[PDB]
Amino acid sequence: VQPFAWQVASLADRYEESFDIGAAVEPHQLNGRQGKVLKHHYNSIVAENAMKPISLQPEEGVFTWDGADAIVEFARKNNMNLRFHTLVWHNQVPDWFFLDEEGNPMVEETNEAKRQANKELLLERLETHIKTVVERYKDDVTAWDVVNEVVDDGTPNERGLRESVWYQITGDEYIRVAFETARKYAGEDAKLFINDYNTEVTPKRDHLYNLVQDLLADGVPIDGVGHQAHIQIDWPTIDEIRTSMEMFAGLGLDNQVTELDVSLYGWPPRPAFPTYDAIPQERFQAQADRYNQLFELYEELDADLSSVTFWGIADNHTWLDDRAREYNDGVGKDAPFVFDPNYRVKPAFWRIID
Ligand SMILES: [Mg+2]
Ligand code: NA
Repeated sequence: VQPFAWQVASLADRYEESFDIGAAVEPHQLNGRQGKVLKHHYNSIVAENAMKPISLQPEEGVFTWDGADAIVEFARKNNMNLRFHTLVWHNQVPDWFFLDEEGNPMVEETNEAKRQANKELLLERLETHIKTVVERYKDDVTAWDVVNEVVDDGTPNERGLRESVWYQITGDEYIRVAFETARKYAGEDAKLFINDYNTEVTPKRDHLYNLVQDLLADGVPIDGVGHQAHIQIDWPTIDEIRTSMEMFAGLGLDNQVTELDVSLYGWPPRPAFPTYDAIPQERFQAQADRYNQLFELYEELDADLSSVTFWGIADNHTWLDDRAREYNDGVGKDAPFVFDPNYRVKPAFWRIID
């Protein structure tokens, strides 16, 4: 039986010369056993859901700040840094954004002059949203996910841009405007990130690289790349992760690991173990080895890596469970962290604290 997280060495203290150690949180997790773990180990947090666009402006002019504010207050109370996730995404984003003045979806418009008017209207809505949120949180936020997941996994166009509703209506302009507007209101010292998953694998990595270089060439203010790092035990390789970070560092950009979890399964995540107890020890040991290697790499690259955030706290709450259940007939349990569901340490904890 392993000791509780609050009886072992602080991970934030361990990594204080190298990078922040962060966790994704929900407002209901800032008390009790999760609050205890968070205060002991982490010096950074991010909102899992409460700061996404639909969570902040669910209808036009109506802002819902309470969940977000609760997360900011916790960060402030405990001297934590704060990532803002996220100003722009194609999911968890309110429908009203993309309706024209008559109330119909902008993608349905065919008349060229009305499409141009719709584009202008959407970019204006984007600016007001960004302005309002940034004005509220600029003094608390230490890194912004300005845009999230705007690069595609395939090659639908030559630039590899995701053809979401944002792209369909504005092309790449929404990305430009998001960074320009964030810089404008948050000030020159705000750290502006483009965040994405599979930043380690081609062709996506190269599309992202090319995007960043294009935008930099046009003077668009991008300070860093967010590597979601939703990874597996054997995939991606240590070298693929290294090469990605080194590429972006080479452009003068900061790297952050933003949503790290180490799944016990492949993609798709099957076969999955039906419960936490059914998970065999080898999986935790294999995961410990993986975590060791990751964090040695992270330390090696610490001149170009400022923060490492896990997409959760302990194994009792992870979006990876939803995924497991989805490909295993409604039953499955993943275990991605260094703390187990009872907040006791796992083998991976020892292997990254040493
Ligand atoms: Mg180690
Ligand atoms: Na660093």
